[PDB]
Amino acid sequence: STPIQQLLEHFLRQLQRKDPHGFFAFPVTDAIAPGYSMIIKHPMDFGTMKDKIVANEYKSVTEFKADFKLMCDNAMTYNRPDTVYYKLAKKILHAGFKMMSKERLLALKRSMS
Ligand SMILES: COc1cc(-c2cn(C)c(=O)c3cnccc23)cc(OC)c1CN(C)C
Repeated sequence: STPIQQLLEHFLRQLQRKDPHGFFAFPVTDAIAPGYSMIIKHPMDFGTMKDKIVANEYKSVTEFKADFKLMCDNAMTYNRPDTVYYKLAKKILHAGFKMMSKERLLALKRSMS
């Protein structure tokens, strides 16, 4: 494993703890959510992100954050605001942006000196 992979696995593990039922663990299928693919053109889930870390597909934390935000935005676009999925996506989004804030990344960058 590489330092970036170890860092991204840490961030991913903390985010996945916020989803105990595994609603974001794997892709949303049309069988699980009628007409999902008709609406969501760029799907994302934690499993796809985990596979990207394992394959060394992330060149930056910014790219990892963008995939995470896409996952949450898709749930908030597809599901209405009073649903379990919309609420959980909003919760996960705020938790990830707190964990990977510019302040926290700058402190990590300074510690690499
Ligand atoms: C990855 O699997 C699942 C996804 C969803 C699921 C997720 N997201 C993000 C959605 O937007 C969504 C929207 N509508 C309907 C369903 C979902 C639900 C599941 O069942 C209740 C499973 C099934 N597993 C927990 C075993």
